[PDB]
Amino acid sequence: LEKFNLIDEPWIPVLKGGRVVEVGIGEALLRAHEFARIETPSPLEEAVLHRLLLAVLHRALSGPRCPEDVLDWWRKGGFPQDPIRDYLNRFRDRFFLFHPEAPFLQVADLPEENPLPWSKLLPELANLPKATYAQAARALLVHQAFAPGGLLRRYGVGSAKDAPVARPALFLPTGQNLLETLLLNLVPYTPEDDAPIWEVPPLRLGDLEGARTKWPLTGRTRVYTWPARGVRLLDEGDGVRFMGYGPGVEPLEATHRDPMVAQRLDAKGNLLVLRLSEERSFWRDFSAMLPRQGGKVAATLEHAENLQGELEDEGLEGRITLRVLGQVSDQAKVLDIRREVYPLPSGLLTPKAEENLEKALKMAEELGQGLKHLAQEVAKAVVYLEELTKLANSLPLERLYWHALDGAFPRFFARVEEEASLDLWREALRGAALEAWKATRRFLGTGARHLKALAQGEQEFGRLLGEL
Repeated sequence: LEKFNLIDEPWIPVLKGGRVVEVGIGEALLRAHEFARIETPSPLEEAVLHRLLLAVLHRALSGPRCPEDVLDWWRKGGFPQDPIRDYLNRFRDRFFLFHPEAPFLQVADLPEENPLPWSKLLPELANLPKATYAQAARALLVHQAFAPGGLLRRYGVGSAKDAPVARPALFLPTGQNLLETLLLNLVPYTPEDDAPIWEVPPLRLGDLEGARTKWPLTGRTRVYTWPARGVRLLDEGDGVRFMGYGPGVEPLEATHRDPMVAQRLDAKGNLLVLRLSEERSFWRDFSAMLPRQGGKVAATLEHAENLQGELEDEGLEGRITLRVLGQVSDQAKVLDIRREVYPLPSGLLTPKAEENLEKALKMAEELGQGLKHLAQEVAKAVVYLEELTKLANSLPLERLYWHALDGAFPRFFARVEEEASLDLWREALRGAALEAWKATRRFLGTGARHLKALAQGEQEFGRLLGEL
């Protein structure tokens, strides 16, 4: 009845001594330094597991109030243990996956009748097995953070809203062990006016039907642990197949921006979240998220960058990277789920580095626009408005330019501080363009009808390279 406490049971997959083991929240926190990282094939799982741990840390430590505190914990090789133990002991009865009164992130009195398969908790890209408790716990957490809005038609609610991070790309700086990673994401915090889901009374069906409960979407840990859907996992005895399901605390608009989320301006000066895109390389938005461009850097990245500087002034230099986690989405559809890894350059947020990044990205965009135009002129020379489309799209020119730069970007990015770095980039731009046009020649060189386009294109491509 009372079963499977997330503080003590193995459900969090972490890499330890080269193998994947599963731990509970207590061990993950108190012994963070022992694990290389949270290790899962799912980038959504990785994102939410860190956000849950961070929620717990922020509340248990009532901070960190200052970056200096994070540095201390870095130096000591661990978090304060007693505050964490005390907090976990106080809220332990709220961390049972199954519970007659307060099951974790669930609604105790959702009816068991006419349930949905637990598979609904999982992303559907573009019979039914029994989940273990650990897998149901993880699927629950993912669903509460990433469920896209859409049709619901249950308990008086026609359609549900987006869970809090359904859309944006999440910035997760990463260190050499789980302790470092948590520290790199522990942005200075004060507890006032915030509370995670387990610090407030359990939700009941009567509060959720017709969407009666509406909360402003604010408060760091309230947002990290947002109850986006009503869920009640049903215990088969040693696993889960089905769940009660309904709304949904309604998100009300607020000024709060999630620490892992970055923003940019659109052409009209509206602020939009950075978002993973189906075909557009993500790093292409890295200069637009900068304030100098009207954008906003993710707080985790601002904090990690600052921490990285302070560790440098102490000779405590460590190996720090940037993971980007999120969904590629389209309304109620989840097209894809992605994990991206980038270096996290030491001086990234200085004026010179920012200046270099701005230029590097601008060159790459101008050339890519020249290439796109070239591809359009080739297609037209060859050839109904449907015919052109397939043709230009089928040409390997733009795809290969950008694909080549995806490989070149990390090398440049790691050196964004150095003046020399633009030159490396220009070299990479040249090779990317040359490599991509070579491949288009190869394509154009096989048909007699392709030859006019080819002669014209080679000349235009010559123009483009010159200006570089």
